[PDB]
Amino acid sequence: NCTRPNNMTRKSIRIGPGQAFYALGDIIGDIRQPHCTVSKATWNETLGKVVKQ
Amino acid sequence: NITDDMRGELKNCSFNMTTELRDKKQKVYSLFYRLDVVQINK
Amino acid sequence: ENLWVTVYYGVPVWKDAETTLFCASDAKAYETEKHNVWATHACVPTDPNPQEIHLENVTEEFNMWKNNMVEQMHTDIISLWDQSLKPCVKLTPLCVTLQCTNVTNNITDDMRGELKNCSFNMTTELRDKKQKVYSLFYRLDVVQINKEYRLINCNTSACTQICPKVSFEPIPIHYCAPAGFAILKCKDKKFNGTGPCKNVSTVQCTHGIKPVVSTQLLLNGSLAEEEVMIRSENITNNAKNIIVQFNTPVQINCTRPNNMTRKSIRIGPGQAFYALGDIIGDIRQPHCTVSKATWNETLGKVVKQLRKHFGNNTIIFFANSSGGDLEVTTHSFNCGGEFFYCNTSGLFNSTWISNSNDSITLPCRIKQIINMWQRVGQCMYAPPIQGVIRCVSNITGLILTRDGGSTNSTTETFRPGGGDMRDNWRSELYKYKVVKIEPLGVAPTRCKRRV
Ligand SMILES: *[C@@H]1O[C@H](CO)[C@@H](O[C@@H]2O[C@H](CO)[C@@H](O[C@@H]3O[C@H](CO[C@H]4O[C@H](CO)[C@@H](O)[C@H](O)[C@@H]4O)[C@@H](O)[C@H](O[C@H]4O[C@H](CO)[C@@H](O)[C@H](O)[C@@H]4O[C@H]4O[C@H](CO)[C@@H](O)[C@H](O)[C@@H]4O)[C@@H]3O)[C@H](O)[C@H]2NC(C)=O)[C@H](O)[C@H]1NC(C)=O
Ligand SMILES: *[C@@H]1O[C@H](CO)[C@@H](O[C@@H]2O[C@H](CO)[C@@H](O[C@@H]3O[C@H](CO[C@H]4O[C@H](CO)[C@@H](O)[C@H](O)[C@@H]4O)[C@@H](O)[C@H](O[C@H]4O[C@H](CO)[C@@H](O)[C@H](O)[C@@H]4O)[C@@H]3O)[C@H](O)[C@H]2NC(C)=O)[C@H](O)[C@H]1NC(C)=O
Ligand SMILES: *[C@@H]1O[C@H](CO)[C@@H](O[C@@H]2O[C@H](CO)[C@@H](O[C@@H]3O[C@H](CO[C@H]4O[C@H](CO)[C@@H](O)[C@H](O)[C@@H]4O)[C@@H](O)[C@H](O[C@H]4O[C@H](CO)[C@@H](O)[C@H](O)[C@@H]4O)[C@@H]3O)[C@H](O)[C@H]2NC(C)=O)[C@H](O)[C@H]1NC(C)=O
Ligand SMILES: *[C@@H]1O[C@H](CO)[C@@H](O[C@@H]2O[C@H](CO)[C@@H](O[C@@H]3O[C@H](CO[C@H]4O[C@H](CO)[C@@H](O)[C@H](O)[C@@H]4O)[C@@H](O)[C@H](O[C@H]4O[C@H](CO)[C@@H](O)[C@H](O)[C@@H]4O)[C@@H]3O)[C@H](O)[C@H]2NC(C)=O)[C@H](O)[C@H]1NC(C)=O
Ligand SMILES: *[C@@H]1O[C@H](CO)[C@@H](O[C@@H]2O[C@H](CO)[C@@H](O[C@@H]3O[C@H](CO)[C@@H](O)[C@H](O)[C@@H]3O)[C@H](O)[C@H]2NC(C)=O)[C@H](O)[C@H]1NC(C)=O
Ligand SMILES: *[C@@H]1O[C@H](CO)[C@@H](O[C@@H]2O[C@H](CO)[C@@H](O[C@@H]3O[C@H](CO)[C@@H](O)[C@H](O)[C@@H]3O)[C@H](O)[C@H]2NC(C)=O)[C@H](O)[C@H]1NC(C)=O
Ligand SMILES: *[C@@H]1O[C@H](CO)[C@@H](O[C@@H]2O[C@H](CO)[C@@H](O[C@@H]3O[C@H](CO)[C@@H](O)[C@H](O)[C@@H]3O)[C@H](O)[C@H]2NC(C)=O)[C@H](O)[C@H]1NC(C)=O
Ligand SMILES: *[C@@H]1O[C@H](CO)[C@@H](O[C@@H]2O[C@H](CO)[C@@H](O)[C@H](O)[C@H]2NC(C)=O)[C@H](O)[C@H]1NC(C)=O
Ligand SMILES: *[C@@H]1O[C@H](CO)[C@@H](O[C@@H]2O[C@H](CO)[C@@H](O)[C@H](O)[C@H]2NC(C)=O)[C@H](O)[C@H]1NC(C)=O
Ligand SMILES: *[C@@H]1O[C@H](CO)[C@@H](O[C@@H]2O[C@H](CO)[C@@H](O)[C@H](O)[C@H]2NC(C)=O)[C@H](O)[C@H]1NC(C)=O
Ligand SMILES: *[C@@H]1O[C@H](CO)[C@@H](O[C@@H]2O[C@H](CO)[C@@H](O)[C@H](O)[C@H]2NC(C)=O)[C@H](O)[C@H]1NC(C)=O
Ligand SMILES: *[C@@H]1O[C@H](CO)[C@@H](O[C@@H]2O[C@H](CO)[C@@H](O)[C@H](O)[C@H]2NC(C)=O)[C@H](O)[C@H]1NC(C)=O
Ligand SMILES: *[C@@H]1O[C@H](CO)[C@@H](O[C@@H]2O[C@H](CO)[C@@H](O)[C@H](O)[C@H]2NC(C)=O)[C@H](O)[C@H]1NC(C)=O
Ligand SMILES: *[C@@H]1O[C@H](CO)[C@@H](O[C@@H]2O[C@H](CO)[C@@H](O)[C@H](O)[C@H]2NC(C)=O)[C@H](O)[C@H]1NC(C)=O
Ligand SMILES: *[C@@H]1O[C@H](CO)[C@@H](O[C@@H]2O[C@H](CO)[C@@H](O)[C@H](O)[C@H]2NC(C)=O)[C@H](O)[C@H]1NC(C)=O
Ligand SMILES: *[C@@H]1O[C@H](CO)[C@@H](O[C@@H]2O[C@H](CO)[C@@H](O)[C@H](O)[C@H]2NC(C)=O)[C@H](O)[C@H]1NC(C)=O
Ligand SMILES: *[C@@H]1O[C@H](CO)[C@@H](O)[C@H](O)[C@H]1NC(C)=O
Repeated sequence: NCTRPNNMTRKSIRIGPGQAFYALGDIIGDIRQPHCTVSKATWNETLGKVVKQ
Repeated sequence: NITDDMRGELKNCSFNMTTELRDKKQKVYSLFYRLDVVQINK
Repeated sequence: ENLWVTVYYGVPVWKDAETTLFCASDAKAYETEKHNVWATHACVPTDPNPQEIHLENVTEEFNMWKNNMVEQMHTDIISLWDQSLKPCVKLTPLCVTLQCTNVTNNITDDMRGELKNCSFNMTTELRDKKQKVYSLFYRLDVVQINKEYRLINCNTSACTQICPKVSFEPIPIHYCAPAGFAILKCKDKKFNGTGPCKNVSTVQCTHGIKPVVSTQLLLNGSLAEEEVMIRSENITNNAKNIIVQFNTPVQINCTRPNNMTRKSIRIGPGQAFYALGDIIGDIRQPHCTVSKATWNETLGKVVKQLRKHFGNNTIIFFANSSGGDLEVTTHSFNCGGEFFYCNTSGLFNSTWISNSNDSITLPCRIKQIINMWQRVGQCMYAPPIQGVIRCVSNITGLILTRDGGSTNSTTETFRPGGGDMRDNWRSELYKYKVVKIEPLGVAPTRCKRRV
């Protein structure tokens, strides 16, 4: 399970005729590190099987 | 309101940019990830 | 008796099908050397003596509203225009602030505020130098930013200037079928676009079709042979457009009387922008003219043909367009390279109840920034044409729309319509269909193979 918890806002900036650049406008709330999570037991079992092979 | 692990990861960068009119410039700002920018020499 | 299967290869059998036709043009275009898009990118020489074979005993079902020929022609013309515009100049630097004043030097009251004298700074062949230049812009091609103006397209896309060496004038185009396919043609005089045809032929190529781009009025097209023809996918559905084909043409004379000067401005290395320099003489409204009596007779014939579907006693109203943008609300066309949009309110302003050179005059406006095919983001800039412009064309048909009517059934009102060019192509391809040959047949005989 991977997540970016920061609530991000997309801002359009017109840089030319019909040319728009989509930037990060603001962060709503606190800023936290995006992270992934995996079960320890499942990963340990999978690694054990890999080692056995 | 950042955490200690996310310190310096995001940067608030202001710059002048072109507009739909070739003779006009707009001062804008954005947020850039630390990995996407490099110091030239603030 | 004893009968056995027998195989025949090359039997005259066919099925309805879709394929990719090719296009042919006469050698005359190759002799112009004006680089017509069709003759340059798509088409090949036309056969001096095209083959038409009349199919005796054959009765074939036609439907002009489900003909892939129209879709292929629409795609082809759009692609060819884009291809011709690819190598042309892109007017990105033209998107700058404009300081615009009026042009009041001998103008008429009707043309007040239509033209603007705009000064601006522009790039030169040297990247580090700027030149202060001026031009004349039509009121429709500019919009006020806040005396400060900008081109209408600057917030959508950059316009591509039409190369003056390229010609978009409509030359006849023939559509021809490849191997394994045939083009069937209905020669019935009173064919309404759908149903059986008893006088059928097969043709290598279609007749010369001129891809004329116009709205509210079909120009320089084919005429009906006996009477005015009304065609609609479903006449009782007011949401379906009605294509009207005339049996006699109506002459229309359109003119821009203003004597215009073309000025070249060097905006980059090898990049030239063609602007309107000055107007020589007085400024008058461009206009079109049609004979009142001829138009009245044509409208009477159209009403007579419509009463066959909407009643002998129903009152018929011809009113102007309801709403939309300039292309749909006006008769739009190209005259000598300039893009005209004419007010047709004087043409559809009539009442019919079922019971001399006044020369109806239609005021017209001109545009230089053109959005074709109802697209967005691919605007095109038309450079001005030097001198005085006059063109004469034939109205051969109409595109109409019927109002809901509220189901009262007492009256019916018709308004000019258009926009979708597919109807324009249908006005010419209604009599053609494409079929795929099935050359294998199996039949019983007394012939038995040897053992
Ligand atoms: C429905 O159908 C009708 C008839 O088919 C059609 O009207 C025709 O329109 C075309 C184009 O608008 C007309 O062709 C133009 O005619 C003008 C007038 O010149 C007359 O006199 C000369 C004298 O020799 C004749 O050769 C000529 O045939 C005319 O009788 C010409 O000046 C045009 O040529 C110039 O423009 C061409 C296109 O740009 C160039 O290829 C050509 O070399 C000429 O260049 C001139 O203009 C350039 C700028 O464009 C400039 O740079 C050059 O230096 C030069 O000044 C062109 O041949 C034709 O005459 C009309 N026919 C009739 C009977 O009216 C309708 O337009 C059509 N309706 C629709 C909606 O399509
Ligand atoms: C990245 O960097 C940019 C630029 O540095 C930051 O953008 C600035 O954000 C601040 C804070 O939001 C802005 O300052 C605030 O603007 C509010 C909006 O008011 C506008 O209109 C008034 C009236 O005309 C102007 O005076 C004002 O300048 C603004 O144009 C003001 O309401 C704020 O003041 C009031 O409210 C605060 C909060 O309640 C009070 O403390 C004050 O006393 C006062 O009552 C304040 O001035 C600033 O204008 C923004 N600049 C730009 C260029 O947009 C981003 O926030 C930053 N992002 C991150 C994530 O760091
Ligand atoms: C759209 O807008 C542009 C710019 O505003 C207009 O261009 C201007 O047109 C006016 C009128 O033609 C120009 O002014 C006239 O210029 C004539 C040319 O002389 C040139 O050389 C002399 C000598 O070096 C310079 O002094 C002068 O500035 C020019 O560079 C002059 O001869 C005119 O004055 C003389 O003649 C008139 C008429 O006979 C007399 O009344 C005077 O008293 C004097 O004897 C006059 O100065 C102007 O220079 C143009 N500007 C530019 C930038 O080109 C367009 O005309 C306008 N178009 C429309 C349709 O509105
Ligand atoms: C060419 O164009 C015409 C005009 O659009 C079409 O004629 C329409 O055909 C539709 C479909 O048959 C008609 O709608 C149906 O009408 C039936 C008759 O009811 C009449 O009276 C009621 C009174 O309340 C009106 O509401 C109704 O509009 C009719 O005037 C109804 O019984 C139908 O209802 C059933 O079907 C609908 C649609 O599936 C369901 O939603 C209902 O719940 C119900 O099961 C239906 O409303 C329409 O009235 C016709 N209009 C006219 C002007 O005649 C042609 O069909 C078309 N031809 C082709 C080949 O496409
Ligand atoms: C966007 O563009 C503007 C205009 O080019 C930039 O502002 C300009 O910044 C320069 C450098 O800071 C200023 O010149 C300096 O001025 C100071 C006095 O404040 C002087 O001591 C220095 O010697 C130098 O001359 C200039 O005046 C200023 N112009 C303005 C504000 O109109 C702006 O910095 C640009 N933005 C970004 C994000 O780069
Ligand atoms: C083409 O570019 C030139 C140069 O950029 C433009 O001229 C410049 O116009 C600005 C705005 O009018 C001038 O600045 C202003 O000057 C006045 C005094 O006249 C002052 O009161 C204002 O506060 C402001 O500073 C600038 O001086 C001027 N530069 C010149 C003439 O060299 C010109 O307007 C541009 N043309 C078009 C059609 O946009
Ligand atoms: C559509 O058709 C109607 C009816 O023909 C046009 O309205 C009519 O226009 C004529 C000519 O302008 C009017 O006659 C004028 O009457 C005034 C006042 O009596 C008189 O001073 C003039 O000398 C001229 O005789 C007529 O009254 C008027 N009728 C109505 C009911 O409005 C209408 O202009 C047409 N629309 C278009 C776009 O052609
Ligand atoms: C991310 O931020 C946006 C904007 O602040 C949030 O959108 C708001 O959602 C609430 C309901 O949760 C509404 O009442 C507000 O009107 C919304 N504001 C807008 C759309 O401007 C969004 O909910 C936030 N997402 C998370 C996961 O926190
Ligand atoms: C990854 O996310 C899923 C949900 O998308 C988590 O599944 C939930 O697990 C908890 C605890 O076992 C249950 O109570 C929920 O009913 C589950 N929801 C589901 C399956 O939709 C899963 O545990 C997460 N894995 C992690 C965080 O490692
Ligand atoms: C702005 O961000 C930069 C980059 O993270 C900060 O530079 C670091 O600051 C910390 C805290 O003082 C020092 O320990 C580091 O040595 C600095 N350099 C690096 C590469 O991390 C800077 O301090 C920040 N300034 C402010 C005012 O927030
Ligand atoms: C310059 O042109 C504009 C656009 O036509 C004029 O603006 C109009 O002027 C008339 C006459 O005074 C007014 O009745 C209108 O209300 C104005 N606006 C519009 C949208 O038409 C302007 O007057 C012209 N100025 C000069 C000096 O010629
Ligand atoms: C507009 O229609 C008229 C009348 O049909 C055309 O003039 C005729 O053109 C044919 C061409 O073969 C000549 O044979 C006739 O002699 C011409 N006159 C008449 C009275 O028929 C005219 O060419 C058409 N114009 C366009 C642009 O198609
Ligand atoms: C074109 O003509 C065909 C017949 O040649 C019309 O189709 C018939 O329409 C009537 C109703 O008006 C039906 O009762 C018949 O069953 C239809 N027969 C066939 C073979 O289609 C068609 O409606 C006409 N289209 C028009 C006038 O737009
Ligand atoms: C449009 O304007 C140009 C330029 O003023 C006119 O060209 C002139 O034509 C006359 C003959 O009519 C010549 O004597 C001049 O030498 C020409 N001047 C040039 C070419 O600069 C042209 O005649 C005008 N056209 C109309 C229809 O009025
Ligand atoms: C459209 O223009 C043509 C000429 O290009 C006009 O035809 C002329 O008509 C007048 C009056 O009937 C005749 O005297 C001329 O001999 C005709 N010239 C031709 C046919 O070359 C036609 O009348 C115009 N139609 C309008 C203005 O509605
Ligand atoms: C086309 O011409 C007609 C009549 O010549 C114009 O009709 C006028 O439209 C205005 C604007 O809606 C109405 O207030 C008037 O009632 C109409 N006057 C007449 C004479 O009927 C019409 O405006 C023109 N079309 C456009 C869009 O300019
Ligand atoms: C149609 O005519 C009416 C009345 O003259 C006018 O208000 C309307 O603007 C006209 N529509 C178009 C598209 O010209």
